[PDB]
Amino acid sequence: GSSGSSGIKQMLLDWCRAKTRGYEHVDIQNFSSSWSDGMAFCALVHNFFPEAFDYGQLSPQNRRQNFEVAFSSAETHADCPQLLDTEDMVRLREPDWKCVYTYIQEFYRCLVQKGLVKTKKSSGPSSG
Repeated sequence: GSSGSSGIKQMLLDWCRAKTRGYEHVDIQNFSSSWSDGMAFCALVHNFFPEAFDYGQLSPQNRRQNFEVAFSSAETHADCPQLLDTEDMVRLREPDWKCVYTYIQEFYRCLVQKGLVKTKKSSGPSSG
């Protein structure tokens, strides 16, 4: 049927939910429009560091606040690099998945070191 045995693009989507489980007015299904509202990003973060910023405090109407806050809240103690362009994200009817995906992969790098995500070591062949 389809090619590619494994796919990071999958574990990424399935993961986000695991951390965004329960969150109201939220549902991660794809990096197409699921992150066009703004709340999405925030939620995912709030989960890790809720005290860092208030979730229910933000609003869905705010296209920037949701984004910015979501970004800053991280840089706080996660000092994560801001790749996405909130400014461009706003005007853009939908957040280019090609980009959103990058962030998720990036942040997942800071968390691991932060001590939030406990990844495993799968001893296998050399892929590099």
